[PDB]
Order: sequence, then C-alpha cells, then structure tokens
Amino acid sequence: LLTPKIVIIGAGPTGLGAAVRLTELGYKNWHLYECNDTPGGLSRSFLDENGFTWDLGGHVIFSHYQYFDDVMDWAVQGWNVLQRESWVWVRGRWVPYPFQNNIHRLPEQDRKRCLDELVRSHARTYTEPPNNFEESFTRQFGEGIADIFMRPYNFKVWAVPPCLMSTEWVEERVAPVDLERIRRNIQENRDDLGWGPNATFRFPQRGGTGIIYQAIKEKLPSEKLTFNSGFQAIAIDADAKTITFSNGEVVSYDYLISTVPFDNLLRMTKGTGFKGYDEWPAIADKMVYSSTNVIGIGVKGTPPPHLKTACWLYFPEDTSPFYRATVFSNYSKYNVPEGHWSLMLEVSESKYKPVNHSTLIEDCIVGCLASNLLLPEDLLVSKWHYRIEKGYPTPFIGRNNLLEKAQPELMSRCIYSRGRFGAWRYEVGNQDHSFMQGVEAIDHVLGLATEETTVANPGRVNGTRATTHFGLL
Ligand SMILES: Cc1cc2nc3c(=O)[nH]c(=O)nc-3n(C[C@H](O)[C@H](O)[C@H](O)COP(=O)(O)OP(=O)(O)OC[C@H]3O[C@@H](n4cnc5c(N)ncnc54)[C@H](O)[C@@H]3O)c2cc1C
Ligand SMILES: O=c1ccn([C@@H]2O[C@H](COP(=O)(O)OP(=O)(O)O)[C@@H](O)[C@H]2O)c(=O)[nH]1
Repeated sequence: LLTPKIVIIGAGPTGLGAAVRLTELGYKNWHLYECNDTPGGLSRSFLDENGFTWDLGGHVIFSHYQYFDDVMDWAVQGWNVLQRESWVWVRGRWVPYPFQNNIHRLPEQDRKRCLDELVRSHARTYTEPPNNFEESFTRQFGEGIADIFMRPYNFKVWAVPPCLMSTEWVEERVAPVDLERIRRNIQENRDDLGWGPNATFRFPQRGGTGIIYQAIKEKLPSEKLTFNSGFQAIAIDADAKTITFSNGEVVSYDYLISTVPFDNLLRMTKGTGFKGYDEWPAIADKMVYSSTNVIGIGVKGTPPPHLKTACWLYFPEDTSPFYRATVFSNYSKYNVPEGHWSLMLEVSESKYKPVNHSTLIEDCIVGCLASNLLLPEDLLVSKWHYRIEKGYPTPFIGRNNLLEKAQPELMSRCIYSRGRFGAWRYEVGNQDHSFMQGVEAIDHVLGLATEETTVANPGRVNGTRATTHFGLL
C-alpha cells in the first residue's frame, strides 16, 4: 500500500530487465504489459514448419555487464561460446573484419589505392572536426577505403546517407587504423584480427537468443504479466497517470517504464504543464530510423568449405540487396533439422531506400548466387521473410538535442522512456544495454541509484565492464 505502483510497457529485453530487477528485489507492486504473445521483442525467435529456428537477424550475446551475464546463466543452461569469424565480400575477395584494418586482402590495385589514399588523407589536416559521419570516415580512412567500403556499406545498412549521421556513436563500432601496422600487414600478409566487443560471443544451444526471454518470462510471477493483443498501449494521460489500451482497459501507474518507440510515446502522451509540449509532434517526426527486413533461407546439406566456420558476412557491393548474411546454423546445430544448414539475410529499408517486398525473397536468392553464398544446385527449404518497422534507431545529426528537449520532461512526470527505440540511442542499443537500461531505470525509480549510466553516458559503460552481481543466480 505504501510502495509506488510501477508499470512496464513492453516485454523486450529492456522491459524484462526492469521486471527482473524488481523480482530480484522482491518488489511486489508492479505489472508488465505486452501486446505480442511472445516475450523478447526484437530479440524473439521463431520455429518454422520444417524445424528451422529463426530470429530477427541472427542475434549473438556479448555482455558489457557482470549482472547481465549472471542473468544469462540463470535463465539458460547450455550455451555455446564462439570466436567471431566475420568477413567482408568485396572486390571478389573475403576480407577479414574490420575491412579498414585488413586492406592487404584486397586485390593489388585496390589495396594500393586504399593505402595511397590513406597516406594522402593522413597528409591533410583541418581547422574544425568533421560535421558528420561521412566527413569523419573520409578524413579518417581516406578516399580509397571510403569509396570501396565505408560509403556504400554504410548506406546499405543504415538506409540513410551517412552525411546525415552524427559521429559520436562510433566508439565500439568503427575501428581505427594505424598506417605503420597496415604497411607491415601488407609486407607480411598478416591479418589484423580480434577487434571489438563481439570478438567473442555466446549463443544458446536451443531456441536462439529468444529462448532467453521465454525462460525469463517463465521465472517471473505469472499474474504480474499480461501478454495480449488487447493490451497495446494507445494513450498515456500524464496528469491522470493512466494508460489506455486498445481493448479499452484503463490502468493507473505511479511510475511508467515505457519501452515503446520514443516517437510513438510522444504522439500518444497527453498532459498539462509539460515544457515544450506543443513541439512534441515535430520532434516525433524528426526521429530518424530504418526498417529491417529479415530473410531466412533453409538449405539442404552442409555449407561450402569457405563458410564452414563463418559467423556473419558483410556485403558493400550492389550485387546483393542484403547488407549482412549470417550462417545461423553455425551458431548451433539444433538451429536446423538434420542434414541442413541456414542463412539469415538482412535488408534495410527507408524513404531513402525503398524495398519491393513482392520480389524481396527472390532478389536475396539472386544476391546469394552472385555473392558466393549459394550455388545454382542448392536446394532451398523454409524460405521466410519478416519486416520490422523500427529496426535501427539512426544516430542522426541533432538526435541528442531532440531527446534532451523531451526526455527530462517525461522523467519529471514519472515516465521513463528506455530501450533501443525507447531511448533511441544506437550506441547502447544491444540486448545487454537494453536489459540494463531497464534494470537501471528501476534502481533510479526506487532511489537505489542516483544515475542511469547506460542511457545517459554510453562512453562509460562501453569502456569498462560493470562488476556487480545478480542475486538470483
Ligand atoms: C537486425 C537486428 C539485429 C540485432 N542483432 C543484435 C545482436 O547480435 N546482439 C544484441 O545484443 N542485440 C542485437 N539487436 C538489438 C536487440 O534487438 C535490442 O537490443 C533489443 O531487442 C531491444 O530491446 P527493447 O526491449 O528496448 O525493445 P524491443 O526489443 O523492440 O522490445 C519492445 C517491446 O515493446 C512492445 N511494445 C511496443 N509498443 C507497445 C505498445 N504500444 N503497447 C504494448 N507493448 C508494446 C513490443 O511488442 C516489444 O515486444 C539487433 C536488432 C536488430 C533489429
Ligand atoms: O568491416 C567493417 C564492418 C562494419 N563497420 C562499421 O561498424 C558499424 C556497425 O556494424 P555492425 O555489424 O558492428 O553493427 P550492427 O549493424 O550489427 O548494429 C557499421 O555501421 C559500419 O559502419 C566498419 O567500420 N568496418
């Protein structure tokens, strides 16, 4: 009776993060609402008619937090730990990831060009920092690496011209180069391997990453969770402190942990005394994102020799519509029926880059044949396609300024908008980040913590590993 009623909207990792922290604390006065039947949001998994396990782009787990690792161990027994083997298909070669560090694997002419332009851009200095991502990577890597990889690959994944993107999200995503190391790589044909936070990752033996959140759902108190299409939140009244759902039910909260898209939130949230309130519709309109198409191809037999131990593959060239392919069957044999393997292809989509959905599956197959993934004789089963409206929250120029206009106003009225699209911060938009934003929001609501470091300070969380444990393990 004395504790605040905490309501969580969304059973993705962020929402489930909040629910797990509350459960760990033995907190009783909360409830979680989800409009889908399945927990896990963008990290959910599917099982098809033919025994193929699929998900939304071949998710792998790589945690920045001891807490989240403990939760993984608690929720799921039976993990595979893999060494990342990732490649770029470009100029007819398999270039080890990251592209920019491994230009010695390009054909001679392209390698020379890449090296020469890197030397050239090193020779050019500038009074002001780059104003955008394209200016940044062009100055940093030179015109060779920009033209061959950065420019075409980035438009291909983001579906937004990179000159419209900010430059501060890149810390753990875009690897730097060192001219001396590259020259030596070229003399020795020495691959530069191991860079990045996912150089090692873990993957559940059965059920994909989505089994994590299905297991978590099972471990939480059933009467505190609602999974039902009628419980899609469609209006928030911040004065009354109520949520109205599509089925017409109205419920109260003292605190709201919202994980719905930030633009959706702004559009459906009413109240008085919000500073800047009448700007909210224009703010919502300015939030840039790409949609994501996932295509699953089930294949009879076993992968060809070059893909035997591959994880994921990058495709900058226009001979394929997908920016990435994942050999999902290499993450776990239980992902496919006996005697098969599988590819998962991702194709980005936006107003800048429209997609013809009626030909999408066939176009991907043509892409696979032209990109060394499939052969004409391959026998395909379980062709599958799924489209996600909000796939990547683009780190567009001005993003922070926009978030700063409204987020503090929402928080002052006990509304915490968190998660991949809840907070719209790509650089802390993976599963561990999201889950932890949920955990940290709960700590902040309950006064157990002064700050929410993940959502507020991406530099700090991605530079250190958080040490603190999860009690239930
Ligand atoms: C192609 C792709 C590949 C990815 N790969 C990786 C990876 O390899 N590793 C990794 O760690 N992360 C990966 N991610 C990121 C991962 O998907 C997210 O970090 C995570 O799913 C975000 O969780 P979230 O709960 O903040 O949002 P979501 O996961 O989208 O969860 C939000 C939930 O809210 C619900 N909801 C929305 N609106 C309402 C409403 N109005 N009413 C009621 N419920 C609502 C939704 O149904 C959903 O279930 C990938 C993402 C994509 C798109
Ligand atoms: O060889 C590479 C591959 C990717 N990237 C950059 O790293 C970013 C993140 O890509 P990744 O596959 O790591 O993240 P994801 O798309 O899965 O979120 C991309 O946008 C690229 O700009 C890069 O610099 N070199």
